[PDB]
Amino acid sequence: SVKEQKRFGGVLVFARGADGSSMDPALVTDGESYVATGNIYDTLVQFKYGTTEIEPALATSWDISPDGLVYTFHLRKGVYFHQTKYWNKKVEFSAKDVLFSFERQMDKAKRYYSPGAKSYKYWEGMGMSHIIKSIEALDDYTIRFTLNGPEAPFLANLGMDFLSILSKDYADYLEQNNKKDELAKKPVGTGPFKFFLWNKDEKIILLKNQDYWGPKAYLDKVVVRTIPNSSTRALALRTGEIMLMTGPNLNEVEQLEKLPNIVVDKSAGLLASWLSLNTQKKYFNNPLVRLAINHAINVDDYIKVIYEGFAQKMVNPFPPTIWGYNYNIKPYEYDLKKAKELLKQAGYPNGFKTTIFTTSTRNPKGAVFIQASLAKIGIDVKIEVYEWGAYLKRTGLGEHEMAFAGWMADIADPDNFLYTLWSKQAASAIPTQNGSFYKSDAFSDLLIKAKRVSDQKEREALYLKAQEIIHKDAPYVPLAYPYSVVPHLSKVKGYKTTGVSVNRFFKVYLEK
Repeated sequence: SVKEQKRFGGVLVFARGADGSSMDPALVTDGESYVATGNIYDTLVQFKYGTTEIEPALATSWDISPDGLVYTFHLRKGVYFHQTKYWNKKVEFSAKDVLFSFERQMDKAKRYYSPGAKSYKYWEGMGMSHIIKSIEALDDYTIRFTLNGPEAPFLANLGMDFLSILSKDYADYLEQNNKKDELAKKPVGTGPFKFFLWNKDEKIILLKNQDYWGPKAYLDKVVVRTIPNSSTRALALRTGEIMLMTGPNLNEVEQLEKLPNIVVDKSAGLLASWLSLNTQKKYFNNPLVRLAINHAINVDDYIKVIYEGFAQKMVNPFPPTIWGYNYNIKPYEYDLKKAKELLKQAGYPNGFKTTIFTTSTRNPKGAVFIQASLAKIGIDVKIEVYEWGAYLKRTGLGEHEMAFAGWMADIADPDNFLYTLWSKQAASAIPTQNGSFYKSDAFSDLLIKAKRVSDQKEREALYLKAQEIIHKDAPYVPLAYPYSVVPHLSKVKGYKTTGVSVNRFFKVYLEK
């Protein structure tokens, strides 16, 4: 089409607050890392851009047995892995690449990487080795999974970044050359962009993959810049040095949208932000302490200060844009007298000392707010600040007492929040994504039941009850569902703040 034709061509400069931590998405868990990897790699199934709807990707079709136990994927033929300066061989994707990508996580003998700090964090956290009984290549274009029990989220799981398809040929080549760590530095995928360069804490350059199997990307190039100061990042938008950015300072949004040629996209979001309380440590292992802390933080005021109103008060662990949200639970009320009383009841009538971890790129106001709110009940909070990679590492290891935490949905399913972040299974993995180390059998057993039936109303009933239990136990302080707020130049079209995996750039174009 002629109007379609006019979409093609150009360079997009995207800016964000913290660099990625790997080019192997199975080794990391964070959105910043997935900005690059989500454009480089495909999965068996994918999410239609702007949505939470499953559509075909490296599998063209699939069949699922009616007991939920067997999933057979028919693989797309004639898909090739990228060619770059570091990988020049042209190799067709096949079933062995699925086996490599999954089996390396499932079987410790096939881990690939040397013993060391690298960990398959999502795989471990989610208990994927409990879920999957076997994976078989029935021929070079057919993969069959057999499960130990029905798993309602499994199909959507297969669209997640950690289950990206890497190249076995490339991995074998690096192994022969004693360069296995390069699998996570110089990546090879099938997606609509290919890797060109990664300068740590500065920029990543992606180029269009002209051989992509799907609808070709519009853009020729994407520069993913790291500009840690959010005011500096907005100034770079205002000068046109960058074109699209995440993470604005929310007190600058009103100024930006007034300006020539700037649009600020806003939608409700699939995000949650909270305070982790390390329930295995002193003080925070006492529910009454937890509750006191919950009643001592005025979340309505926090939303005004920190978010300038661009958020909704958090009640349940996941946002109301996902089905199964319990609208019957009442948030805990701001009530200083009650908070102080709770602390007296717990045996801490003169409070205590503790520490909160925060990141360097968050607004510094947030930690200061929590410190000020908790000093009102005699809790003396020391603030420790870490850059993002360090923060992810130290909180993954349980170093914190309190820490800010956040999650963007990977899939539109309560399991992706409640089980991945709050289950016993998730707490058992080290490093962990269950930053509160919340261990409740009653809560976790309901989540397990809710995997084993597929009907949505049946699962909803179980998830409603689960939300009651975690509310009662208060292993955290819920803060906000932040709105997704993305300033960009008016000429940048096609980006969507809605759905999951939002930082895929294949549909973005520059208006001409």
